[PDB]
Amino acid sequence: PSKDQLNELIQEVNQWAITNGLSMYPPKFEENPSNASVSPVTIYPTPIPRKCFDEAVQIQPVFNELYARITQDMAQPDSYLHKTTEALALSDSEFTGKLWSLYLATLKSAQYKKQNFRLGIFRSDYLIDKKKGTEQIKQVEFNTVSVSFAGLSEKVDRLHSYLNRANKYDPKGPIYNDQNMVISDSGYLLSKALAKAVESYKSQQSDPIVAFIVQRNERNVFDQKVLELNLLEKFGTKSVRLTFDDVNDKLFIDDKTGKLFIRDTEQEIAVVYYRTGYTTTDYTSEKDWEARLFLEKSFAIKAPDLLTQLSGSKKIQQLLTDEGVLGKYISDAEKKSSLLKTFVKIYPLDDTKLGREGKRLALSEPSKYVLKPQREGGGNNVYKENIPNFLKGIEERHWDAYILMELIEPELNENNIILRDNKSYNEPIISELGIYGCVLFNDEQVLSNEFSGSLLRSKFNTSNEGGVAAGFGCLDSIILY
Amino acid sequence: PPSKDQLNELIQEVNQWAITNGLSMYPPKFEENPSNASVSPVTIYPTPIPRKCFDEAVQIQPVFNELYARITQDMAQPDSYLHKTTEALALSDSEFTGKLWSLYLATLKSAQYKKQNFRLGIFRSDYLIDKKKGTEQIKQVEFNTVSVSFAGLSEKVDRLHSYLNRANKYDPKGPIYNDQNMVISDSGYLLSKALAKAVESYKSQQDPIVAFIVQRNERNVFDQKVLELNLLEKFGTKSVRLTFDDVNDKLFIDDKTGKLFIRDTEQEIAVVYYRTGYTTTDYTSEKDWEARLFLEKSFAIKAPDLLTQLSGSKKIQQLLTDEGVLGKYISDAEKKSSLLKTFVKIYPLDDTKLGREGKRLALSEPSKYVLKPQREGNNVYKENIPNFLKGIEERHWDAYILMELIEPELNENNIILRDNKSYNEPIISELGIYGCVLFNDEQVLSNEFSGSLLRSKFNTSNEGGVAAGFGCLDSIILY
Ligand SMILES: Nc1ncnc2c1ncn2[C@@H]1O[C@H](COP(=O)(O)OP(=O)(O)NP(=O)(O)O)[C@@H](O)[C@H]1O
Ligand SMILES: Nc1ncnc2c1ncn2[C@@H]1O[C@H](COP(=O)(O)OP(=O)(O)NP(=O)(O)O)[C@@H](O)[C@H]1O
Ligand SMILES: N[C@@H](CCC(=O)N[C@@H](CS)C(=O)O)C(=O)O
Ligand SMILES: N[C@@H](CCC(=O)N[C@@H](CS)C(=O)O)C(=O)O
Ligand SMILES: [Mg+2]
Ligand SMILES: [Mg+2]
Ligand SMILES: [Mg+2]
Ligand SMILES: [Mg+2]
Repeated sequence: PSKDQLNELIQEVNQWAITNGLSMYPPKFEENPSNASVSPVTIYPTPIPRKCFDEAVQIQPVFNELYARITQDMAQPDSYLHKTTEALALSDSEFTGKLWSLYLATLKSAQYKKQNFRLGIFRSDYLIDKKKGTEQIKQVEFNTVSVSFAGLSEKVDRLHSYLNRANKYDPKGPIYNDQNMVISDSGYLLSKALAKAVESYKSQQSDPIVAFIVQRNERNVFDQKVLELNLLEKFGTKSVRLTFDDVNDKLFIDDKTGKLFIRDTEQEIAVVYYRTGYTTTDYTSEKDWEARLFLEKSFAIKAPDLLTQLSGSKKIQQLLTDEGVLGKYISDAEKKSSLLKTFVKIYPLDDTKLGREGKRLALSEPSKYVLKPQREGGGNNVYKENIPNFLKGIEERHWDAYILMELIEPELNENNIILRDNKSYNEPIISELGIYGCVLFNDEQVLSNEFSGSLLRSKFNTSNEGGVAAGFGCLDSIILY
Repeated sequence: PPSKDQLNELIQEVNQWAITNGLSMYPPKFEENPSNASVSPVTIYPTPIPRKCFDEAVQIQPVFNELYARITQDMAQPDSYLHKTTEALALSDSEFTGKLWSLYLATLKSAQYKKQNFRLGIFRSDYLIDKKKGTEQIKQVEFNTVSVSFAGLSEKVDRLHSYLNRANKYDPKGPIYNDQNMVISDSGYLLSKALAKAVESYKSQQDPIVAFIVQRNERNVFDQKVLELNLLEKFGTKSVRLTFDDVNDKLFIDDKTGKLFIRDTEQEIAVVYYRTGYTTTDYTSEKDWEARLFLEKSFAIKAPDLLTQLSGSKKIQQLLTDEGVLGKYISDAEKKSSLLKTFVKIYPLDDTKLGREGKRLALSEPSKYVLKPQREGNNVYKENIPNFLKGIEERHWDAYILMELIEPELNENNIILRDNKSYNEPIISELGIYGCVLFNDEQVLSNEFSGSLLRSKFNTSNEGGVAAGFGCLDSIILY
């Protein structure tokens, strides 16, 4: 775009975004939460092959079923996966081990029937791998807890649709075919899933609510608000926002039924939906771990419960790459095949046959991999030629704290513009396709399993006047081709 | 009354719902970073308004629309009292009215194309609920004929309060209000529908757009955006935002047809909708006055055009209080009576008989009035009136009107929220009713009620300062 065209387009974006709540709190918003900023976004949609997008959408229920079955297997105290997971958890005592200890505590006898239905609100993330001309969605990871952006996704998609249909991209007319402009309904669909869990809770017995368990001073609250509003306006269901402090201070469990209530209001909580509790810093003291256990012991349906959260571990992602292991959870030949083609090679770094080969590859051909820690979210992946130096810096026995993953090689989009805090950036971006999926299941049955929308997160990483390794992520949208 | 904790939670509920829904405004100096905005100043709860009063205000709007459409049509005629009255006002206020009048005269010159005679009045009638000796009656503060605000944010504050009620935020145990009594304005949609109607009239005379003429660095952009989005999503009509600089730099008129176009895009403008040009500071140089004349001479339908804007003067408001004058525009006895019931006494301060009566009253019983400058925060109230008048030459008192003071009851049970701070102060609430009327030199083609608004404000001397206070958007609970 010209200089003047870009500036007018930027103000069109800020204006539409603010009018529609496509927003996020800035750092230190605590000082004045009556103000918010436009969420970081691209100005144009990013091209994604229609074949790739359709494949991602179609396989989501298969992934939902797979992770539900894995969770169910983990839920059997006498199973091999239960032992396997305990072993992995004990290796990460500061986080995974604490989650595991809470889970063991839920196995103790209760005076009431326990809640066995759980809701998995998931997101499968992909990079479109391009090797020797073959284009194939490849899974980066599978998210099983507190997945973000279902609400803002709907809004960035509608922002770009608007700019196209309202002749803002070009005053003479649309520059895109609206039939190729993806418009996610992920906000509505996640709310529908939460309502489904409420339906399940009621069927086991009243105007129960959904308790949103949130991070203290959460900056991404407007993304979450879309779900709170949809639950009320579309599903007539109320909700509350509770931090771990609020859980400890305001909730109680009825000893005879296990039902969860807000003390001074008598509101009954049907579903505990987590938007916090996925990284060590989310638990600021032993009291927060106690709060999580309290919620997990109650009769409310958790979204997700402890085991479902634990099923999304990098170790399990690695394990599933073995066709024999996969087949213990998905026996359908075609589903199994469909799943395997979205996987790249992933190796453990332990003393097993596979682990020894991973160690050999990590040192001999590091350029082809990314070393990823089993404890998630720390932003500590180690790439390519940097791998040997990192590994040599720690005892070989501790290499098991990581997995070695084949590097996915997507094409970069060189024709988009990123907007953040009224500043634009013309840099090449990598785009990660997210597909939401929600599955309601218990110890053995699966009651609802659906595709729940899409997301496209893009980011750039460059060294320029903005700094070395400058760059950040933003919400993008999809134009199919 | 909310406890500290309950109020603090309710305040965050409001901030969160407001930001998520665009119930927002730019703060001062937002120009430094327009990617950031604040929650609009709003009340936490709705304010009680008698159902009878609300219904009366809604039902009378089309009558006021017709009245001002007729006044505007009369003003076009050289021999009418109004035409003449306006001329005098153009001398008294040559810096503003005088300049608008001169532009109007300039539009009377011949053109080589057929001129556009349809105009769209997007009005708002504002009321205070007078309470004198147990007599409850809506009384008109003023009638606004140009660039009326808040139709978009009105919808949102009404929906904010409805949500707080239905989502058990006002009370965790259930709703505290009957939803049947909670007014939910559709003024954003209805103003957009009126603009679409003007577009329809423009097309009937031949994919044109609506040009929003806006103030440079407008802080109330989100209120306007509601209309832009509705025009597109509900009426498939595009629009652009243009300051007077943009009008001068980017638009041209086809000499043969008078049609208005954006130069390099070829977009055709069907309607010129003003959200600026109502006060002297909106015209920063002669170039802005020229930009206004350029738009007015074009074939686009103006909302409002020059004469329609001029019809909403305080002088005309004063003249209409005489039944004989009103009767020149409204012949229906019942419509006439309904209008008169909403008027308080209003006097000139010139040397006409009524004016000399006004002067007597202003000095003998000032406590019953408010002195208002004819040019549109300069009102002078009650006992402060004599001192103010004594300070200016009597011959210039004609620059004001003397209006009976409306005395509403204050709502002492609401909380005002702005920039995260709450204020628990009594407020006065002014009911606004929007109305849109499409008309030409003689016919009135569409005339509708277009929604509601409730603006509240407080004024106190306390820890926040002397005469501290500001206005905010409120909502209505009927009873
Ligand atoms: N195999 C891969 N090939 C190429 N890039 C990758 C690969 N794996 C991860 N990445 C990049 O690294 C980012 C973070 O890796 P990811 O597995 O999502 O991390 P995390 O530790 O799980 N944290 P979080 O996303 O916050 O839960 C991704 O979004 C990608 O940009
Ligand atoms: N007759 C009255 N009785 C009581 N209060 C009044 C009266 N007239 C005006 N006011 C108050 O004064 C405010 C401003 O007066 P108003 O006539 O609305 O102003 P203005 O000069 O037309 N400008 P604007 O509203 O910015 O276009 C009103 O909203 C009222 O609060
Ligand atoms: N707590 C935040 C952020 C949660 C988060 O980090 N989610 C990651 C991991 S699942 C995502 O990629 O969505 C929220 O609720 O939006
Ligand atoms: N320029 C601003 C403000 C216009 C304005 O001041 N409107 C007054 C006078 S009509 C109102 O009371 O609505 C906007 O367009 O929102
Ligand atoms: Mg990730
Ligand atoms: Mg992760
Ligand atoms: Mg006013
Ligand atoms: Mg006025």
